[PDB]
Amino acid sequence: QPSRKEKSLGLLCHKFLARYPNYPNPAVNNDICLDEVAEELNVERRRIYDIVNVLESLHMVSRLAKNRYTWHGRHNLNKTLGTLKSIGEENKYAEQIMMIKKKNSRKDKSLRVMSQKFVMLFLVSTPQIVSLEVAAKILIGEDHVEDLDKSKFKTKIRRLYDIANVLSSLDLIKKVHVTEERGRKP
DNA sequence: TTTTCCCGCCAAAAA
DNA sequence: TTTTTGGCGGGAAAA
Repeated sequence: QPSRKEKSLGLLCHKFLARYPNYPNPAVNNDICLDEVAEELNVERRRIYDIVNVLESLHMVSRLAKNRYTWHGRHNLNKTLGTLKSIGEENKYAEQIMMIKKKNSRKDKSLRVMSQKFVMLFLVSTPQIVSLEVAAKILIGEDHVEDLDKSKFKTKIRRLYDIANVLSSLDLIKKVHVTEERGRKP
């Protein structure tokens, strides 16, 4: 009971990846998030919401209808990271680390897009990370006189933590100290 | 002590 | 309206 890991996002995420094969074929494929809430004794739907939203940021899954997702799988993965490299503003990111090191729709908004730009920034000759990339999220997110500092940035650290441990479950990431980098599949 | 991050209020898109 | 989808921060367990 006392342990906080029993309700950690990476447990139910590991079970979520256990629910479906990484390499399926077009069969009777469907997802019902409330049926996931009922098939086990947990949890509140918001957890499956953020897990599903981060899952579709890499095109691993797709929306079909209300309470109706399709699992798809590992096919696009490499094509998704490569298309993200076509979208990549990598020079702005590496230059942003040079700054921090010393001295469509307006409200899309932040979840899937931040996971996408995270997966984009993961590729570089010298993988560097990660709260500096949170500062990149503040600069891309604001780029205005306010600032509006102190607040906001910590919550981006929180959702970035959720993106971190959710990407720690049978996927392309490591567990190295803090500020981690891995992309197993090129 | 700081870092890690869960729970869930509460409000925007759908129904 | 009620419902489904998720931002958003607090507040505490864990390192």
